[PDB]
Amino acid sequence: MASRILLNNGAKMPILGLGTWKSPPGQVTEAVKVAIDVGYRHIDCAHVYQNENEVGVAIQEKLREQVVKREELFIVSKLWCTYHEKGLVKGACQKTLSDLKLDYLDLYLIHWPAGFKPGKEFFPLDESGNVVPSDTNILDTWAAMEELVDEGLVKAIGISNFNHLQVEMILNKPGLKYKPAVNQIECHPYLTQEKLIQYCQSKGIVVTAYSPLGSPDRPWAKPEDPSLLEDPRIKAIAAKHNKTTAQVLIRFPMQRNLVVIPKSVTPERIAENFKVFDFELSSQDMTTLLSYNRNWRVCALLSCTSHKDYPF
Ligand SMILES: NC(=O)c1ccc[n+]([C@@H]2O[C@H](COP(=O)([O-])OP(=O)(O)OC[C@H]3O[C@@H](n4cnc5c(N)ncnc54)[C@H](OP(=O)(O)O)[C@@H]3O)[C@@H](O)[C@H]2O)c1
Ligand SMILES: O=C(O)COc1cc(F)ccc1C(=S)NCc1ccc(Br)cc1F
Ligand SMILES: [Br-]
Repeated sequence: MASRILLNNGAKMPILGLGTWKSPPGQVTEAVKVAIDVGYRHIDCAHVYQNENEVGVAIQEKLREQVVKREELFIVSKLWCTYHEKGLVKGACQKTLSDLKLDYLDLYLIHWPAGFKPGKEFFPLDESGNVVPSDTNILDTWAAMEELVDEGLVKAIGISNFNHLQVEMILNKPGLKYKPAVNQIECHPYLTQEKLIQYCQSKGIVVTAYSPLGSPDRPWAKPEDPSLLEDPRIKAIAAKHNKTTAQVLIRFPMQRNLVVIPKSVTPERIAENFKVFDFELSSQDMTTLLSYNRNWRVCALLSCTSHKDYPF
């Protein structure tokens, strides 16, 4: 299967990337170095993950060592919710660029549709625990994203955690200059996203699947929660193909024409997770995995559920 998918900006995006949310700052530099050494060419980043400087050390070292050329890498980051103001977007992007040791991003996403009050805190709260919104709307933030393309800071722009109506709002924007290239959403066998994926794909927007392994290290995991990696039905499909469960869970979205961004800081798993281009799930395997949908969402947040633009 081809390693890259064509975006609606004319550029090609590697269908497998390395996730970096929760990667400790003392481990992520080696994780990214190992990833690039074993073939990864796409890294998924965000300012809110608080480790872009350390990711950037790795990227810069591999560029300096001439392991890879900058043109061969596809580096993604995301505009955090407290920077959805016209006068803050460029600086937010520039801080990410500075930390990553880059002079452009391949793709910059609106991380969540909701804007929050600017300030030091990533989740500004009122005295009763509700997030404090910004009155900025997704259309004006999109215009600010378009400026970044026109200034040369980013090659593509996109969205993340946008629901169908929010994607449609962007597409219907008066005076729209650049369509979103990507919508990055949670997607795995327990949250299969058929409806949103078909909408986005019908509009030429590429979907990236986050938390493809079910984010077992998410900080709010509970003992009793469902576990993709331990699901005996998925293990059985893996065994039949002489692959690991994680490898099946990565190949699944690839065959749906999705990009997928599994996270690891374990060198052996980084390498294992990349070994997914030499086997095929059958149609029956694919439909069987789709059948496990339970609308189980790992990435959600109670404090933000009253924001006007909360997506879920
Ligand atoms: N746009 C957004 O709002 C958003 C939200 C969530 C995630 N994301 C992006 O998507 C990435 C991936 O999602 P995620 O981090 O939530 O979770 P994930 O990739 O579904 O799962 C990561 C977990 O799986 C473990 N793991 C990785 N490979 C494994 C393997 N081969 N066998 C067993 N366990 C394995 C990792 O352990 P070790 O690291 O200990 O090896 C880690 O605990 C994030 O890192 C981030 O880049 C974006
Ligand atoms: O967001 C990530 O990439 C991964 O998750 C996070 C990663 C971080 F570094 C910090 C917080 C989150 C949380 S708690 N994210 C959920 C979340 C945030 C904002 C809104 Br609007 C809704 C929502 F559900
Ligand atoms: Br949100």
